[PDB]
Amino acid sequence: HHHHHAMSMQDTLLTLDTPAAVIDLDRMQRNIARMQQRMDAQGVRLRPHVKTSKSVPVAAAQRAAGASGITVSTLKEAEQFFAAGTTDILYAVSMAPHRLPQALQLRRRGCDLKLIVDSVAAAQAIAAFGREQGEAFEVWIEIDTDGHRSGVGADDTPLLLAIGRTLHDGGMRLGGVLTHAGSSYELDTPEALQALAERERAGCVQAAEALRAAGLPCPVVSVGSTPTALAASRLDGVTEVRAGVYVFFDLVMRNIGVCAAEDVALSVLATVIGHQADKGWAIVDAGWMAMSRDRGTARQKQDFGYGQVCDLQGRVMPGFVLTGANQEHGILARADGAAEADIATRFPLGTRLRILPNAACATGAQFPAYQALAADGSVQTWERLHGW
Amino acid sequence: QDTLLTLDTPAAVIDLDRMQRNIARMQQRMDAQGVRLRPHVKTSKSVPVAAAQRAAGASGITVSTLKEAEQFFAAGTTDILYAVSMAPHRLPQALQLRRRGCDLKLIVDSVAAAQAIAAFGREQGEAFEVWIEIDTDGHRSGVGADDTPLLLAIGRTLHDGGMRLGGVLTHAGSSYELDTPEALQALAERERAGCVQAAEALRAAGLPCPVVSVGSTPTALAASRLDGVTEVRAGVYVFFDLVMRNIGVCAAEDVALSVLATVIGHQADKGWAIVDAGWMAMSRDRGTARQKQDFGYGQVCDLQGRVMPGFVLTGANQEHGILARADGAAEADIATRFPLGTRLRILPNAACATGAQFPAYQALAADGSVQTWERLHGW
Ligand SMILES: Cc1ncc(COP(=O)(O)O)c(CN[C@H](C(=O)O)[C@@H](O)C(=O)O)c1O
Ligand SMILES: Cc1ncc(COP(=O)(O)O)c(CN[C@H](C(=O)O)[C@@H](O)C(=O)O)c1O
Ligand SMILES: [Mg+2]
Ligand SMILES: [Mg+2]
Repeated sequence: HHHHHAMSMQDTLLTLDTPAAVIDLDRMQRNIARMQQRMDAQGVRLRPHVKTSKSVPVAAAQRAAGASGITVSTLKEAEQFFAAGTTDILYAVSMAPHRLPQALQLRRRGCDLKLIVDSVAAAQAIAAFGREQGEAFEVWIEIDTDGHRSGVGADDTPLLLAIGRTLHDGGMRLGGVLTHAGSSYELDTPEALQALAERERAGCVQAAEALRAAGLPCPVVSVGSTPTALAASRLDGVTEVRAGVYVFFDLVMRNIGVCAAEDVALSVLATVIGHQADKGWAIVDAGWMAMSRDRGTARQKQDFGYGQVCDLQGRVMPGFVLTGANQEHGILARADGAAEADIATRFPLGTRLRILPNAACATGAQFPAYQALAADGSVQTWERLHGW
Repeated sequence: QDTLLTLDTPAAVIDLDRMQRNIARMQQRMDAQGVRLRPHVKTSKSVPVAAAQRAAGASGITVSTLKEAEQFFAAGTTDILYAVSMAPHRLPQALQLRRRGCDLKLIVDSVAAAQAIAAFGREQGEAFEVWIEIDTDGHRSGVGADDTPLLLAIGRTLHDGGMRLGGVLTHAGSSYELDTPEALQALAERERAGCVQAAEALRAAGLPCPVVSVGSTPTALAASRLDGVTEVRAGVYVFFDLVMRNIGVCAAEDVALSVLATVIGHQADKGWAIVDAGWMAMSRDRGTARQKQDFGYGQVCDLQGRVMPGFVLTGANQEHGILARADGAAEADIATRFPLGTRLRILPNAACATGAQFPAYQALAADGSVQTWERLHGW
């Protein structure tokens, strides 16, 4: 009854509508194990950044493999994962004072939500609101270890101490420091990545040691980007590493050199809807609205256009990429710029293909849900969050 | 009331007075040319935005996915053109829409797609309406404007197959690479001429071709005449954006969509203010990078919507935007100018891409109040 109805209802890659975001669950599990084993080898916790998937069943797999808590990039993510049972949540974006009532309400409901700041003004806002509301917020100080984005300079002891004392004197819980070495995205050699992972570790530990030297607590030291989590040779002084895009990987990571195209677990299922035979084009229904506008591979060692073409079995078809994209139309052609002869027999109308993305975080956000592909060929819909 | 001070950020704000001026401008131009306007709702995917275009005199809509056809049909719109080469596997979905009472039109540019439609139509008892897409500028899909044998083959497949051959359409998307009035005008003419040529060639062989449909926002606004055309399709004009501004068909002040963002910190050394509108809010669209003025991830405006030339988002990560001087200098005391919590509005490179990042717009009225207007995501 339940059985017979569910079979006659269950989808495969041939029955799905296109475009669709497909997770190869076997590749996803191998990626989750690889990262968790590496952090276990290092004796550090893994606090996965769920911004890559924003999907409960994906985070559940990461927790099942040994992850401790999660990092989120929005309070919407904190709300969704808290409602799904995660209590240990780091909101790793410089806290806006106007979001303080939502952060308070989450903590009041039982979410052990941590906030981050990098300025004396944001620390004063949190501490003043905490005092007025009788709430000892936990706050960590964000450190700039590579010049990329937010944070207090690791060697700026006077600002570190001013922010740490503002929090501690004001009765908040100064819980740690964190950094994200996002400049790792510019590198493409194991040497350079190892040296940057060492700078990220050294600088975040240096900031923790300056706070402690002044008598302030700083029990957590949190570092990480996917490339540096995979390349660090040593993590002395670090308590946890944050990494997110690893769960799926993507062609940017492939080009950085921390994975192979065959480790990429996310692909976009697409149908061939036409051709321009004289130009060697196949037109597919995955345009930039499916792939996203991310072109992070354009300035790396191999430009994959709007994505690398794979056959329906997920095997790369070398030399064919989406060379261009409009909103709902992707232009499939030879990467080397030749006109494929007979493109229409190589890619007949109605043929389905799988496109590996430049950037899994940007492609995944284009979809309300993923289709999680099991080894038997069946798919299940895994919702993910959109918006704020 | 909800207002720009009480909204969480980032938020996609439509300035309704600007939107309405854009709606009126395009409709008035299409009336002056004697053609119907069939707005492309892929820019907003929002019922009340399309409702405002229809109230101004629009005739039917164009959609980029059947999910939009479902949404707008469920909202009472029946005259729907799905202007993406039809995939045969979507024929059961198109059929169910037509049987439910949606006057859904499909397009094709190949004999094989026409044969798949006609064979399915006959089997199911449905005379699908299908238009043939014409390639008038080499940009994307379509039958070559002087490829008569292909055009006819398709036309005969449809008409002789018992389908309704309803028209020809073209989209001169190469207009996006232009940035002068003379060039846009010449491309609009080449777009018109080639679409008409194709209609005349169908008619000369005894085949029906009652609709001749052309358009992109730039060519709709540049075309000097539209003889032989029955309708124009345009979509991004409803809000405009910086790519359109650089093409030359609008001013930055006409852009009706902005992203409301909060300053969450600084890098005072480098003269940066960090905002909570990163590329997840703006999208990764960098269409202005290849134009004559690059606006990074968007042009900064103050909370009142006044443009602040010279400040743009020079960089963006997923949830962090880097606001800094376009001239590359380090603004001195950027923190004193934009203290923590300051709200700003960012104009997008591409309104279609930026709007897709949000589950809804915040529609801003003259009294400063906002109403949330949901829009569609996905397929
Ligand atoms: C604060 C913080 N922690 C960890 C991570 C995860 O790094 P990846 O696994 O390398 O993604 C990030 C991720 N942030 C950036 C982004 O903001 O876009 C990164 O994903 C990128 O694409 O540059 C983070 O912010
Ligand atoms: C088939 C078709 N008709 C009309 C329009 C509307 O043109 P704009 O108003 O200029 O957007 C489009 C729009 N298509 C492209 C796109 O597919 O990305 C255009 O919006 C662009 O940014 O190039 C269309 O496809
Ligand atoms: Mg990323
Ligand atoms: Mg567009």
